[PDB]
Amino acid sequence: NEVVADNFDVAVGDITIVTNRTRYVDFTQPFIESGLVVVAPVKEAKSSPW
Amino acid sequence: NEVVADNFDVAVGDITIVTNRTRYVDFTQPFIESGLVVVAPVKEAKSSPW
Ligand SMILES: *[C@@H]1O[C@H](CO)[C@@H](O[C@@H]2O[C@H](CO)[C@@H](O)[C@H](O)[C@H]2NC(C)=O)[C@H](O)[C@H]1NC(C)=O
Ligand SMILES: *[C@@H]1O[C@H](CO)[C@@H](O[C@@H]2O[C@H](CO)[C@@H](O)[C@H](O)[C@H]2NC(C)=O)[C@H](O)[C@H]1NC(C)=O
Repeated sequence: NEVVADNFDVAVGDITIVTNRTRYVDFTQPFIESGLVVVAPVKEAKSSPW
Repeated sequence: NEVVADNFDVAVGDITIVTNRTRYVDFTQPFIESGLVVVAPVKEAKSSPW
């Protein structure tokens, strides 16, 4: 939202292509690929005596 | 592609917002929600004395 309001002519970094982000600025092609994954602690597979 | 090359001023239909399509044209707000699902045959688990 600063790039739209002319404060920074280009934001370089971890900026991730979302749909309303592509409306207001105009990205390049992606230079790395990312997706949301879920990390969670590893645990046992067995339940109760039930 | 026939809106970028200005043969049509507006494509009204079932056009789905993808992150190239938001890049080359402008969309409205999403008036209906959609997502890719996987349809498949149901489980027909039999039950008989056979
Ligand atoms: C998608 O991104 C746009 C761009 O920032 C968001 O629109 C802005 O929303 C803030 C809310 O405080 C306000 O400054 C304005 O309504 C918008 N800024 C503009 C037009 O410069 C929009 O809210 C985002 N969508 C969602 C669902 O969060
Ligand atoms: C991304 O979307 C665009 C639009 O369909 C495609 O990129 C180019 O778009 C121009 C329109 O001005 C066409 O003339 C080019 O032929 C398109 N490039 C190619 C290689 O066909 C592009 O097809 C889309 N990206 C992907 C991966 O399909």
